Amino acid sequence: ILKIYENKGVYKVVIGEPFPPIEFPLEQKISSNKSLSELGLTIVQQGNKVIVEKSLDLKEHIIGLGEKAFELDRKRKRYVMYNVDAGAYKKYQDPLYVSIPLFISVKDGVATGYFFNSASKVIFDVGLEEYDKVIVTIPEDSVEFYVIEGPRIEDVLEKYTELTGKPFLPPMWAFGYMISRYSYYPQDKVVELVDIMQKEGFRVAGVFLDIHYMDSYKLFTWHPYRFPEPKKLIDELHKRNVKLITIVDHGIRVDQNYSPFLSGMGKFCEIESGELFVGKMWPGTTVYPDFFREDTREWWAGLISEWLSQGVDGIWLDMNEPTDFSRAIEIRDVLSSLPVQFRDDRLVTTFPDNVVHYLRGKRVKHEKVRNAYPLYEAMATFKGFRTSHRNEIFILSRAGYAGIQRYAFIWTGDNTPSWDDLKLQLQLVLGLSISGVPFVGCDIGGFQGRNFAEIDNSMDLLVKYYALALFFPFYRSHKATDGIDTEPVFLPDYYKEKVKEIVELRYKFLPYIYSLALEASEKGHPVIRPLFYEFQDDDDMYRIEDEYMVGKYLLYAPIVSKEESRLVTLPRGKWYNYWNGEIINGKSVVKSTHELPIYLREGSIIPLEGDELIVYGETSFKRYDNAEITSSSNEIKFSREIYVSKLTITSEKPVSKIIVDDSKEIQVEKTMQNTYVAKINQKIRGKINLE
Amino acid sequence: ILKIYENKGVYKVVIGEPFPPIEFPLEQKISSNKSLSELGLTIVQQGNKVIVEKSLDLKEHIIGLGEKAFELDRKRKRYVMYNVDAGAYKKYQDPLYVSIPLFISVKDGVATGYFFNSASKVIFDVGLEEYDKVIVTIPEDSVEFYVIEGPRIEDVLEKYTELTGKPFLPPMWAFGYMISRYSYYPQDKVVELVDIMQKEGFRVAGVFLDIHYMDSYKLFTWHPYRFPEPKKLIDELHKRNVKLITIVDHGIRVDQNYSPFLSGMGKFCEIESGELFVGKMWPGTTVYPDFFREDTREWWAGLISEWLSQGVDGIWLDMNEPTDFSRAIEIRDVLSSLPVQFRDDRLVTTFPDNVVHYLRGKRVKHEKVRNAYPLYEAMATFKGFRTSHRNEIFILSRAGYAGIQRYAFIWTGDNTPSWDDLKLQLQLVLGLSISGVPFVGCDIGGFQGRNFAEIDNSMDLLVKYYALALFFPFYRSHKATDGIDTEPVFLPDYYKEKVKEIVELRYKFLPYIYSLALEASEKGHPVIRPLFYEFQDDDDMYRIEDEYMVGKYLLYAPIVSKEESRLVTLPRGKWYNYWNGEIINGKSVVKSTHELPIYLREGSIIPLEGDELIVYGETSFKRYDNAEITSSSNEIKFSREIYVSKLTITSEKPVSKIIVDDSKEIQVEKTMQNTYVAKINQKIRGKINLE
Amino acid sequence: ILKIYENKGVYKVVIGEPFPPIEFPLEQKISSNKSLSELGLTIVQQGNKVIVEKSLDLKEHIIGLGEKAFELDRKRKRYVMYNVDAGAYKKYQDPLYVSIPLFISVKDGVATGYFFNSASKVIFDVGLEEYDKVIVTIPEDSVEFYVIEGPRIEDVLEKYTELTGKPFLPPMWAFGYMISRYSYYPQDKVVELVDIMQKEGFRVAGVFLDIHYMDSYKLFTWHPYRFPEPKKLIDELHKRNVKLITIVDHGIRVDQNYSPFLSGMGKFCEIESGELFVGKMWPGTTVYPDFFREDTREWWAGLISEWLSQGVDGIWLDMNEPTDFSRAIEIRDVLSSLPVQFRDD
Repeated sequence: ILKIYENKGVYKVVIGEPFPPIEFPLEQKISSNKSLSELGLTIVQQGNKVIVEKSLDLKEHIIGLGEKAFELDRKRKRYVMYNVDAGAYKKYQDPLYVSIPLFISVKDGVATGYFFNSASKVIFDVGLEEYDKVIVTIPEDSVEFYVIEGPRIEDVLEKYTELTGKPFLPPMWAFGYMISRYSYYPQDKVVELVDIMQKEGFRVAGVFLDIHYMDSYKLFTWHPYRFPEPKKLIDELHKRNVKLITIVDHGIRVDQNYSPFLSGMGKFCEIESGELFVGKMWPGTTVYPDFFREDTREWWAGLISEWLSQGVDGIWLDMNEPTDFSRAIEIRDVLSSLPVQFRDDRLVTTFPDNVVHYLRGKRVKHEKVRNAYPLYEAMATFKGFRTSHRNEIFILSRAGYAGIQRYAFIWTGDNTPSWDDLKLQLQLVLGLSISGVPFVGCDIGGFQGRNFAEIDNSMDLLVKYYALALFFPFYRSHKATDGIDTEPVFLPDYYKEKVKEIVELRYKFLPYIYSLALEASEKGHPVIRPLFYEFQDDDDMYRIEDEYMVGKYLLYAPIVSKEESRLVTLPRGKWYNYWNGEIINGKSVVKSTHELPIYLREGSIIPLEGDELIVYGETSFKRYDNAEITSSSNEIKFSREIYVSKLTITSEKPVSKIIVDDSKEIQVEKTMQNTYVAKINQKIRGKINLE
Repeated sequence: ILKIYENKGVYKVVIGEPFPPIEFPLEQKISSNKSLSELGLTIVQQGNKVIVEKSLDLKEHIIGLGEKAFELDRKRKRYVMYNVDAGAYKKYQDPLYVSIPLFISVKDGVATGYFFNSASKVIFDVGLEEYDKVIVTIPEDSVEFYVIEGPRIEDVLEKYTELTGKPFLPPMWAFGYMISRYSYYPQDKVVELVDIMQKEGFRVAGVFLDIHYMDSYKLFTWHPYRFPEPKKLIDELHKRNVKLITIVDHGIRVDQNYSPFLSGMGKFCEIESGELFVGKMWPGTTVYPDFFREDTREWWAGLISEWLSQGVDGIWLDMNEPTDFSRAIEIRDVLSSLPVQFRDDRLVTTFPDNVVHYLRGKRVKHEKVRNAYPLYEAMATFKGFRTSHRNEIFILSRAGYAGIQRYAFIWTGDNTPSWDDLKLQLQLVLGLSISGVPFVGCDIGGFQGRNFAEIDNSMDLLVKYYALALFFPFYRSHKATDGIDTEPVFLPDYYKEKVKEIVELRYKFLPYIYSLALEASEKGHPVIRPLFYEFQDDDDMYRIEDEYMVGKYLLYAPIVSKEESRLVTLPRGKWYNYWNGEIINGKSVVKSTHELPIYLREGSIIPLEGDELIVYGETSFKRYDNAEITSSSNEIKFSREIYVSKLTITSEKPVSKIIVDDSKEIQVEKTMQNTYVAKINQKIRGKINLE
Repeated sequence: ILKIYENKGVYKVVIGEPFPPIEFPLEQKISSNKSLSELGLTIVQQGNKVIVEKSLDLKEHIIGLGEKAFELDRKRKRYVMYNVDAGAYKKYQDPLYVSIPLFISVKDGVATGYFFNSASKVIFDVGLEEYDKVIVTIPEDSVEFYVIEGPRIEDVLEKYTELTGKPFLPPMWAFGYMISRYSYYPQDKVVELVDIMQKEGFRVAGVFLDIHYMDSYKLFTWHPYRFPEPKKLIDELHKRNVKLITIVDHGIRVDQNYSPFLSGMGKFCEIESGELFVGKMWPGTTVYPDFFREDTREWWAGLISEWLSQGVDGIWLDMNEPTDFSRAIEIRDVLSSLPVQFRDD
């Protein structure tokens, strides 16, 4: 059986009788006229497997697949989609924590998307098995996938987001500077550190509490000695306008007197033979919630809601691949004596094969729906915020699947501090971003501490991390237990000042970043983007990976080496050097002039902290507070009255004066080449004219 | 800290501040005038260990230690007391399922007992480390042991039994012929087999239902297909006057919808770190009841009581060493693939070292109290019978500790059919018997089926098993799943008739056996006894192991070889050949005359089936129904009026007539040498005279 | 039984009845009016172990611990003090060759020292187990440690040095440019190299001779073919004003005709059961001097003295962790043929 449904440039191809890990609504199920051959696809059904083939041309680009430790153009590699605890991952390691079975093809400048809605171990052989083919193997007898027409990459993502879910809109503080560690404690130390940070000028949005805050790693408990007074801790942080985010794993301790274990009974994962799936995790012997069940989701939402009611501001979901250590520990117990070195097979940390779940009333094998586990956990956790009537929602997840963007931010896990990691992190967050997950980031400074030689803890590298993630949506510093203290307040003045200036610059651009976040939640456009996203028709762009676009207007080329300057590749069009005012013509390579290489595209409007505003060329932009700004000839229109402090206009033609609402004239000042400034400091009814 | 108490030939030596696995009430608490020196003991306290030394003379005998696969005189061996699933045990394998830390020394004809009340891994080095010493090592810093004065071995056992508990008095049917298998099913087959057995003349007292009757090995459940109508089965069997005994393991399946798991929550064993101890047993992933706790014992008694209420007549406790297979399975998973062979270390089936229990409110390590686990399980099960107001109690246990005789019968586990096993089983049951556990037996025909070459399933060997256990308290035929069918009804007429006659002979002696059972429950005297028990002053007796005494009057020398006759060693005194009537002088060796070599001691009274009575010499005997019979010069007195059918008097001097109550007279018919019979068939108010 | 003594800013804390690896004489003792709580310490005695705790503030610095492949400020790491042959060590590898159980705390600009006089496998958990604590675990039931007041770091070191011993004053040439290799030989090549070095303007203070100079790695012997005339070599070096330093390991070859083995008999290390501890080192099967004994030390001093009398200027003690390879070799013999990779423990 083969059915093809069409609507809005999205074709739903159904092979056999699929049982999706999650059902995505289609607001118009119209049988399509186009056939597989007109779609350029070949399909084969074999021993409980479905193979989908597509040709691959020499100049064709393949992007997506989410979190991959590889170049953005995915050709010449066989990818595996299977959520796994990657440990201290290195480049070219696969698979990782997140699985987004979506890839976009750009041929002759036209983009087309392919989304396979299966959470099983899907294989994407991109021109490896057959140099001229993309072969997708789904380890199931049935499957549903979608062909998403473009022609722009942005067009594919809008439709994809429409299909799987728009990103939730988080609070502005979720994009602030977060400090974290594994872990901060006891409670008095948490407050002491926050005080020193603030006293030295660092604006801290929130602090993350890792597993040391729990009582014997038991979820929803406070360590009796380190955190005897949770209320005191909470009020002190809130008193300092600092949010508190607490980590929450997925393992429930098999403890006779542990409430969650007793109340969750009946809603835990089982194994083929009917018993509970008992494994090993932080709290020791543990069982896991079967988040695929509606009731398990309701139970979890309740615990979360109750947990949030103490004043906790956010939830950090970890180890939710889902991960289990019983197999690893079993091996370590039997061969512990032997003086031999074990191989590091990460797949050993996934759930065993005999584990089963109940999806929509049906009993299914874990291997068929594994990757959607974190999605359902996030869903239940999001539901927990609703149950608490909490409008400001903040959820961080390590693992994910298509649709995860509806409920959480995703960070790249346990990275290793090193110069090469700077480039790796950029590929990771951009891969995730181009795959439908907009709110992403990495651990600034790297997670790994000092448990192995290949770790670089130099301070100038640390500064480069802060600078690298300058525009990442999620900006958090996190470090392992045995790692050196990486909080800015512990750095020599020389380095401390640099971090301080970088963080201040981030807050200065927060308004723009947040506006892009609103755009993401409304249209599904990613916040940070690889250059080929805005210039998909230029093949060169698919090889540029140490540069990224922030929204549609800002190009950032972070310095990812020890050099003092770097070569910057500029796409077609004109670009304005943010720091010295120079305007360069696109499709060229130039040398960076500042430590933070920022360029504005001709046709930009950028809202800055303190009601500042930068305008260059003609375009239209919607600020996060709903205020729309439009620039044309020599006029800047406002959808509604708004305050404007400092206005910066970049222009090749001189600007002698501006006129507010036809009457008042404000003094213009040339601050540098092509740069004109006007100190307005007043509300504007609806427009400004340039002369 | 050394303290010695005393009360009527029982010295209680306390080293340090002991925390016994179970507390044994000592009548008084009188202090002793004796010192260790006077008691012939040396004591040392070291690294959490207590070493107790005693000298050992060349002619000194050491007996006891319970279930040991060794000669009855224990010298020249280092014994370990640690309950363990022995698997397919062979001779000289140690340790086994039961641990009774009691040994009796017989020096210069005088017996003295030594009981160390510790359920930890106690070591009894009997003249091995030091040829002239008995060294006992208790792996604890404190300990309480008792020195029990004799001078007769029977004296020691009475005091010992007084201390640890008198054996319960079971119903007479508990000593009948029991058929069992692993397993009988479905329910219709159980009834069909019982019918054939009865139709062919075999009087079956009860049938045992092994684990196949359960639903997925879940305790207290019936297999929906094999036993869909258990109530019907129980009536079908009860209608035929056949008892039903069901096996009950100690593992509770970790199942979300399994009632016992949910109701037992809070009462299961834990590990050092606080989580539940999750292991592996028949039902798969399992937890175990912490029987050391008072509340757990109540909970268990409730389930048992409820289980007994359907009409189940007896409980068979198995795998209660306690045994666990998680370690073994862990090894098999990690090294399964290797073409390498594994060593059979039985200790791998015991509970792990991190398991803890709550004894009398105190948290203790499993290794300190392990051996008492089965004792507390039996205790709770016995309590379950009381809760059901069930007066006829029947409990079979595989493992045990001192005091187990208060609650259950013990059978020797998984023996292997073979000619050598005949001698082994005799040492096992006699060792248990001389150690305070009177109601014992072995699997007639051997448990092991055909899973390995060294198994002998010949029919004449099977017949020898039936004959060997002729007088054992517990008489049950049990066989493994893949073993040939061993029920008598499946044997060729030649062999079937032999088994039939042996079973009929057992029922003929049941009255005597049961009277000895009453004596056991009242005075703690064992039913079957090694020869040295009645003749402890003759060194020769400690080397005789293929002969045993049934009570004080009957000597049985079973044929444990293929021969047609054997050499029989007779102790001091005169002995009457039960089959040919010949009388022989003790302290001699004679050849057997019948297939079942039975001899009556001068001074015997033996009640037989159908009110028959055998009298030889002068003695006093208490029948199970309380009627006391006494024989003197030429008179047989009765404590109360009782019916008497056939009376047999063995005498070297002729007996022409007997006189009932100084009135009526009955003629005597000499049936064979020294044998005179009188068909009385009438009640006797109080006496019979011989002339 | 925990007591505290005092003397010129040095608090000696005694837990139980310690048997120090070496005794450091503390002159005018006298019991202290100070308490542990005042001293800011917590002490626990358990299963043959002593745990000493101190709080650790956010701005507090911890330095010391000797030879550690880590940042100078030691916070956030659990250190092990156990001399070990580190092999081709990399950064963040622990432990290494040297064990100095001393750490200095600098809080509010004030320094205080803590010296635990135990040569056992001492653990220094510096804000790792507990973020706000420094936990020191000594695998012994008794122990003596010292709290050394500053307030300057230099003050702490002066007192510490006063306690454990002042550094000896070596000759000025010991700080000159030394050339070495594993190894330089035969003897003519040693002189040739020194000549070229001097001719090209390099002022060489001394040359080190590694194990290739010995006869089959036997201590206090000269290789019969590589070094047939050691006297001539020493004279040539001295004529050129170059010192000669020779390496000396700690392994004595179990050789029936090897003098040091025969003369050292009675002074070697043993094992619990009473036999000699026979191991493996450069010369093959070897025994080791029990330097903890006075007679062994005297015997060794004699061999050294005799060795120095030929004109050797310095001694280079190597592999003295002490190191032994019998366990490693045992593993390599049993799993030699197995096509697997051994972990480097």
